[PDB]
Amino acid sequence: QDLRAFVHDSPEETETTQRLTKLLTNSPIPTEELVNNLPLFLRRHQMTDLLSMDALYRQVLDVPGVIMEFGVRFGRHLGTFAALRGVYEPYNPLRRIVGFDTFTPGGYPAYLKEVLDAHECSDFFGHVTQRSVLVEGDVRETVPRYLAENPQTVIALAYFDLDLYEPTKAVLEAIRPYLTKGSIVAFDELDNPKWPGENIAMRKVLGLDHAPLRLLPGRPAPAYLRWGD
Amino acid sequence: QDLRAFVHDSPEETETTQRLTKLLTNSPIPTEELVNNLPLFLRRHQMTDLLSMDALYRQVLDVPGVIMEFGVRFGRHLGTFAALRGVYEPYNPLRRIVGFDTFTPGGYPAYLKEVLDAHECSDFFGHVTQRSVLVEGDVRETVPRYLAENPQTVIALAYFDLDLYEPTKAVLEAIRPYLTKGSIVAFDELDNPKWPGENIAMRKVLGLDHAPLRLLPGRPAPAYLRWGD
Amino acid sequence: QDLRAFVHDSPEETETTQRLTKLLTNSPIPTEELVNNLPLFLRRHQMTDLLSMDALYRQVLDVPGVIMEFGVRFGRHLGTFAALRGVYEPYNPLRRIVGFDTFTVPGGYPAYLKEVLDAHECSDFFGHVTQRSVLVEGDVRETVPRYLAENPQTVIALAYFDLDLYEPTKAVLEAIRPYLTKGSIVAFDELDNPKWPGENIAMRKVLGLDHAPLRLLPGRPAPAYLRWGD
Amino acid sequence: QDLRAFVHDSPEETETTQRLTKLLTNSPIPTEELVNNLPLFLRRHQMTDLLSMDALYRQVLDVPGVIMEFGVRFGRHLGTFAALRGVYEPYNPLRRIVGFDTFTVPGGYPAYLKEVLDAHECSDFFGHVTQRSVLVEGDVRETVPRYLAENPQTVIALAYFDLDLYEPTKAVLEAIRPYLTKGSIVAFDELDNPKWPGENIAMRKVLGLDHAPLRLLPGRPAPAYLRWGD
Amino acid sequence: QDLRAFVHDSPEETETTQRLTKLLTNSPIPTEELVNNLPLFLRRHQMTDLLSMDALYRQVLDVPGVIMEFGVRFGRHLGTFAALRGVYEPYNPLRRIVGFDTFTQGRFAVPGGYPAYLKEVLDAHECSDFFGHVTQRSVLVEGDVRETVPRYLAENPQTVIALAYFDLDLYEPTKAVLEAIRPYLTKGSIVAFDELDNPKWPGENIAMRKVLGLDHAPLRLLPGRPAPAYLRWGD
Amino acid sequence: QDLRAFVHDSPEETETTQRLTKLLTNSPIPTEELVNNLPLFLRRHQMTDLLSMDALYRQVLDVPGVIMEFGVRFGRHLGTFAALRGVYEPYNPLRRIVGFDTFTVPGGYPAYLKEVLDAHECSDFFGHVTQRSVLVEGDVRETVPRYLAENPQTVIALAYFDLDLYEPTKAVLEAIRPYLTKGSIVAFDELDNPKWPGENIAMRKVLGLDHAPLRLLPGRPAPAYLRWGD
Amino acid sequence: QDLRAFVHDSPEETETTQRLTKLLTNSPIPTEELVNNLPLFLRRHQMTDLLSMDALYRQVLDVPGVIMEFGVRFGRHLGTFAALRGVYEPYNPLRRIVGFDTFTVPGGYPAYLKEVLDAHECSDFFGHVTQRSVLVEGDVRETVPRYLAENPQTVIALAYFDLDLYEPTKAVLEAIRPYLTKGSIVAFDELDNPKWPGENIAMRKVLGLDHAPLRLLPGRPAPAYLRWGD
Repeated sequence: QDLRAFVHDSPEETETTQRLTKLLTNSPIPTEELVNNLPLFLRRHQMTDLLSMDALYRQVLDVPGVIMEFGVRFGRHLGTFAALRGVYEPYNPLRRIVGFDTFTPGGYPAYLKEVLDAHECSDFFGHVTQRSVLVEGDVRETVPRYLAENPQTVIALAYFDLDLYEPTKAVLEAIRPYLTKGSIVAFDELDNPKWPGENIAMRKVLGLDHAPLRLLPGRPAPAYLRWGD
Repeated sequence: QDLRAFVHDSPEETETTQRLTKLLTNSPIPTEELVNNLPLFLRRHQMTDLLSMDALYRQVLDVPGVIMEFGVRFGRHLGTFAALRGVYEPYNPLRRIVGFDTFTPGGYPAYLKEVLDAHECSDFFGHVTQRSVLVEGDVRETVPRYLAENPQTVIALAYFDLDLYEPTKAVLEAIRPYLTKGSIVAFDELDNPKWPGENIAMRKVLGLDHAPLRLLPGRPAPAYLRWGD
Repeated sequence: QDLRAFVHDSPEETETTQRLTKLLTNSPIPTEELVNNLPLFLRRHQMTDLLSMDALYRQVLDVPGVIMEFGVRFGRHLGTFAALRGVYEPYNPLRRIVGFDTFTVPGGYPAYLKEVLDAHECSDFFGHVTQRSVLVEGDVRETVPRYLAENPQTVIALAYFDLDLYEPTKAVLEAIRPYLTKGSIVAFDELDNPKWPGENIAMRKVLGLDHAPLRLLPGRPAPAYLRWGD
Repeated sequence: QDLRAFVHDSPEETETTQRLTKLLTNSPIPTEELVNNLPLFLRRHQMTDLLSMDALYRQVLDVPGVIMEFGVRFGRHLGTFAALRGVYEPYNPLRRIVGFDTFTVPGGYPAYLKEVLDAHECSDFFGHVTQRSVLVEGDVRETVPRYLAENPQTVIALAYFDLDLYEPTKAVLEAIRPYLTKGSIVAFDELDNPKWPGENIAMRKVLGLDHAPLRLLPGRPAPAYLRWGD
Repeated sequence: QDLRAFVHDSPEETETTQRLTKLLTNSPIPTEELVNNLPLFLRRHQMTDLLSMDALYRQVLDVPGVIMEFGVRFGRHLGTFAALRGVYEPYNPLRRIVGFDTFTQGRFAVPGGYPAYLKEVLDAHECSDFFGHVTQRSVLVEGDVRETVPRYLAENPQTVIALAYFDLDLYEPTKAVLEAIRPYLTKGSIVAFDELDNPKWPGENIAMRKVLGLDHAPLRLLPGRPAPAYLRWGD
Repeated sequence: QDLRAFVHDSPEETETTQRLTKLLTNSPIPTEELVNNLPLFLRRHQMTDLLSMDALYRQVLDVPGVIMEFGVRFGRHLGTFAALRGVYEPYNPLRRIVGFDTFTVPGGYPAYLKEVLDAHECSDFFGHVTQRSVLVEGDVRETVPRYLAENPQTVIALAYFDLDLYEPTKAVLEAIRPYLTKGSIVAFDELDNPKWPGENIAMRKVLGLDHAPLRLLPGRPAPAYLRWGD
Repeated sequence: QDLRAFVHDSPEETETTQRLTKLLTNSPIPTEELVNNLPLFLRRHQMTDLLSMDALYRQVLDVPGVIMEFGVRFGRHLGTFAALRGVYEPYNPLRRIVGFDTFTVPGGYPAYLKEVLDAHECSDFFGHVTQRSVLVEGDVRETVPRYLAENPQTVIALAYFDLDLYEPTKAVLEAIRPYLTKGSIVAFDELDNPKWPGENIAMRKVLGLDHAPLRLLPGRPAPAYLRWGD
């Protein structure tokens, strides 16, 4: 197997990343102004991800329910969604953001919860708790349990970043009764040769023509569908 | 004069900013992954600014010419534009980004140029130089000089953050022959009680009904117009 | 359980509400002019409810039939619908407004609410036609089927659910279904609210959440509403 | 039963109607010019009905077939359709207008109504083609199936139901179905009216209220109409 | 059989083709500049084919997956797709281009056969792609599609097919490939045919009617052009 | 001056160009089939120019008149226009293509280019009409006014500027203006290019950059084009 | 001068025309059915002209006034307009068709052409109103101003120019201008044709080519037409 046939960073993309890291860590900007200048260090590749999450969020502003991410890494998308919920939905305390991951750095979920709490403390409904929830464990156990604990659930946006067949299949099967027509289901690596399990699960549970799978033009991921279309 | 009648941060907005600063500077994320997770620390207020710059940029993707910012602070908008030019215009080496400021930390323009060079080194046209330019000095001298040196100039997007009457007036007068119908002219504080000089200049040079001034809904700034409309 | 995870008023929202109450009841406006100035006392949160009911009504102006609310509280929505019917439908005497509740509020509250609705109706263009507002007291599991049996002409243009609980919500969904047309609106006051999961459980039991497209009016957590047949 | 809960004329609507009757029948307008000034005497309520029939007709200008009215009263809609066919379709001799009624009106009323329709048709571009207006006298349960058997070329573009009762509405809905296309309009004069529930009972029996989207013309309680196949 | 009832070149079309060939190979343009002036030699008929492929590509820019061509001739469409992928998708390394064919100077046989030359062509486009460091973004598969297409899909379970272009002529291969690709299409994928309604090659139509039916989805032309005939899956 | 601030080819773009040149000229494709496979050798950068010329042409299909190019290099755009005219306009013998250049390329290059254009034209539906392609050799400051004086029927649908310099660009803009209609396209190959500022200086002198809306095809630095009168 | 640079028929177009002439004049179709089968003999080129006139007429169906043709040849367009007026406007007796020509055609040709137009009009819905088709014989420089003086009610909805020459085109453009409204169509048969530059010279003299947007119907070299006021 030729590893070069998998997506990987060019030398220039690596150079850009390393330079921006160094300029962030050794910045003459006053430390208390760094979080007012983060776009200085946000290169094309990561800007694109932010714009894509914005695009998905904007498609469910007229859909009830919660946002769920299955596979969260360090929380990039969860921070994005917390900020965007401020931009678009000051008066919606029911738009819960739920992140599922095994999380295996230690004690990282506690840090990430501190980050999400910091966004939430200036929300208009910051007095309502449990608007951001991190669920630690294997999704084959935690997603059914979360849903059993939350029979009020409607899912407006479901973001899949699980990579593997068995967990992707189990979660697709579990979330289906909580979707409405217009709910968005999005995949981080549906058609990526490195991680074929997501496609295999999609074909097993639903079929690739169950609904129209779409790209945001110019961007290889995410692939996303509108339920019922 | 009651200073509370000017826009200022709420205690919660300050708390969010301070918390996110601390979580950025004391982060368990591996240092070389911070620039892959900047949305964790990008609160609503600053996300909104990014989305607004994206919106303005998207309105000039079918307009020739350069992007100019008059008054640049630490360069937040210049970094944003450098990344967005990657997202939208890999094959446009003529979309120069020009920032004008007195810049008065010392040697800061050199740092900011290092930042912009770091984005540019993975651009498709990264071999073409002078696609990002910082012009140091008073805009009443530097903007006419830049234009005299660049008679090829068309201005697609002009962003005003000068605050004061005399420099805003001088730059509006200087850039006018380089605009086309469809060029965007945007103001950071047109209708803000703290900085009335921008409005006074706009009314002197053009008139507030010269073209339709618009907001992005929900956002008090920028105010922007499409030339010729 | 943490009660802070349920929606509740901020201290600032409570303060606004208490202040506006005091200014309404201690007003230098002449008594006979208060009802010409009620927006002085209509705060954001309640203004939003009004605009939402107007948006739902405007979606059924080309749909025949009646408006039903299942769970009416003090009658806020029924008064809204009575005024909007005047705004949009002076010539439609068949747009009946039917409110169902146990009314368990002061005793004799239904008679007061009926007097309020009659006061709107006496200046309607069709104010001489009776029974254009109906309050039905009792358990919706009996009263909604009984109302429909008594009214076989029924078509339902707008059905608004504020019943909270599984059994009543399930029984009413099942009963109203033969009286909906494609384009009828079915709306829910607390479909996705952790405090009252029975509404969702009943919707998933009877129809399923993807039976039709559930929507929000952007920026507002409720109502959630669907257009039948879409 | 409270008869004021059925739609009925206000005193003012009665006054307008009686005054306009007097002014029509005692007019200083020369006799031969009265039929050039009928809008003087066409009040809101009746103008609304005319505008509604025009709206329904305009929706079937690109649909083949005939117009049928089941229950015709004195013929108001048939005259309306005869004139509108002149406005919109001078070159379409296949747009037959067929009215079905028992005519149980003065005696010999159908012959009068036929004289009226012939008077419109004698200035039609295709006035030399006969049987473009047909009055079919009898119980629709017998006459509509017989008409369709005699006319196997039939396509129905617009079907207007004003039969009031369950058994005839059901029988005619069942008989006309094979002659509709997608886009044909089916319209009801009293689908949701408390006075005449049989029309609704029949619609629910034969098709279901959500078989197709039932619509109003906004602001008007009737007709309720659907586009076949939507 | 009257062979004039099959589509063939007019004398004037032949004349144009022969003249432009002469002017291409005997040109005062410096040889190193010819690839900057190819439109001088690209006549209407061939320009039309290029515009048609651009129209099909533009319809799948918001559809995930790969581009496949079944029956590739000298590779005209594969080169077009490689250039167009540059135009529209610099940042999409997952848009693989896969050409299937049996592949069965001027006088010396090419070592490795025509596929070795055509791979050289596609490599030449890819070395200036923004994602030119990711390999296997263009793939040629030699052999009988009845075997090679199922094998390729078995080997590539991540596949989604955004654009499937059929130029196989015959019933049995067209039927087999239609059957194999179906689980990999989404609603909005484009399936296109080079000779669906062509008297010379009825097997393509026979296979379409057998597997799907001509009214499975709406078959369309680009107006004014007899081919391709194409459908949007699920419409 | 830093020559790196002017647009120039990356090493990878040079490599692609050289490789495709070698594969074109050492091809196992039969000689008489090369012109059926030129897209094998048409790289991104040149494909983009073709799609841009097609987009401009498609915007003048409902505009009368001719196509003019001022500065033609080896004739790339003229060949493109000749093929596109076949694609879109088999029945329009009045869509003349006029190329103006000094032709200072090998000597006798205009005769070769004319032979190329004639080869396209001999299979056009109107190939029997002559002078549908015209090459005008000389200084545009004399030749464009002379062409227009000789051709008072002229309407200009598309004017494409690739003259680089101030004086020729200014003279041609001034000359063509009476032959444009609202909707004519005026396009520039290097309006905002630091290497050739005279084009911009001339546009600002004659018309001004806001005389009409200058546009890009998104993602492409050139051409910049305006629709006259907008 | 190279006469092959003017538009002219190909050998194949001549062959089609001559063959269809023979088949029209030696047809086994019964004589009285020939005028029911004329499309058998209506080739592409002439069909295109008919479709163009239909397109221009359809653009003025919501514009008051008359149709004028300046230069009428044997009357092809006048017959086309007479038929299209039947298709689209049975109830508009004010849509006069006026043809201006010197008729310098066989002798007495205008009387023949009038018989043809009367033959269309005798089956028009308003066939009893005379002077709905008018042929005005003479030099347009005299006849058009005289016609307008005799007809101060004139509004011009569509003006079709086929005069070829500068002086008559200029004079008629100047005379008709006060009778156009915004939306009136002005159309030219040879505005950009090298054979007849005088039409363009006149347009540039009186109005300028950018006075309004000149358009083609795509794929057709003529007519070129503008919507007044755009």
